[PDB]
Amino acid sequence: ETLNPSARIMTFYPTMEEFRNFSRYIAYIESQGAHRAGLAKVVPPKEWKPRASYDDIDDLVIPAPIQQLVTGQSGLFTQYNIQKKAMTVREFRKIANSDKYCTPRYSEFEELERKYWKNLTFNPPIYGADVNGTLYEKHVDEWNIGRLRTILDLVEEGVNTPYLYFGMWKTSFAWHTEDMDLYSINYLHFGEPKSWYSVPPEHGKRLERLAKGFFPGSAQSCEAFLRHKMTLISPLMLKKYGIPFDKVTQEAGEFMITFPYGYHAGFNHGFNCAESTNFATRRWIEYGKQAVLCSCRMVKISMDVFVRKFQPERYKLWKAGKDNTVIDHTLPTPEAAEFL
Ligand SMILES: [Cl-]
Ligand SMILES: [Zn+2]
Ligand SMILES: [Zn+2]
Repeated sequence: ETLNPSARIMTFYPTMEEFRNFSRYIAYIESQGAHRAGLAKVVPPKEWKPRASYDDIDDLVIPAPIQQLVTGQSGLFTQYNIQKKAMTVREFRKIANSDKYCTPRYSEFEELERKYWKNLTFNPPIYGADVNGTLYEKHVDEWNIGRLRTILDLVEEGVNTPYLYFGMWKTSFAWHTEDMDLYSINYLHFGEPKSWYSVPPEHGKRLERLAKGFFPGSAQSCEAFLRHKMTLISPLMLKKYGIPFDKVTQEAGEFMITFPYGYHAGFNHGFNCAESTNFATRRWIEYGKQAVLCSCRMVKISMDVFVRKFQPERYKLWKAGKDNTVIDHTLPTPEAAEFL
């Protein structure tokens, strides 16, 4: 496709008028080829804020903080989670900003990225991950992660509910695509940046083949082992084996969109808070039908409801096992037609 052939991460700056319709805007960014990178950044208008202040969240409970223990060498690592007892944002912030766990001194991102890949196996940090909740005020109607109102609402597992992530320096998310190969939206509420790596959906099978070659025991035990979210592969290792990828830094007040079958990984620069959920478009339905799921082991959605409503003509063929549709990763969502 002639739209974003380079498959690079695109950044969008919608106006207040453009921003109001979430689904229409996702269709627009696809028309521009954003989905080819597997990840896109959306900077909201300056006037828009999801909450007036974050000064009242000190006693918010993180029910399951996880100590992230990383094992490995030469750019290949396995991350093990150790669940710790519940803690408040106040206690978490104290640990995150402490001498033991704070961000190192650095000039450029390249320097901090080097410190991360050099030290990720030392001094395990605590990630205040998967907190059920939202930091959005009730009246916020634009890009409200708690209520995006996409076709995924036809489901109601709990993949439509928002989650909070309290990060600290060196906390990481391993290589993975979304459950059922869905889209995701991530908003960084406040704090230090979050760095991301992405592999374009058209090259995802190459990452999987690499990952299978490196962890053959894990591959034998589960076809979809990358869904366990424990595998960390450095950009140098990707470059060495010709896996195309891109990187981007998300700063406080910016949105990241992940696209169906877009593999992503990354880390937190320091104390911060992000809000995340999954969503869908008509384009996702085929990805949902073809997704390879964790067999050992997990989030599974019955596609029946989506095929009946959006592909009635293919329902009989698909239930009989005769729907041999091949996904073209470069094609935009049908809703994008108005922009094409
Ligand atoms: Cl705070
Ligand atoms: Zn994700
Ligand atoms: Zn598994």
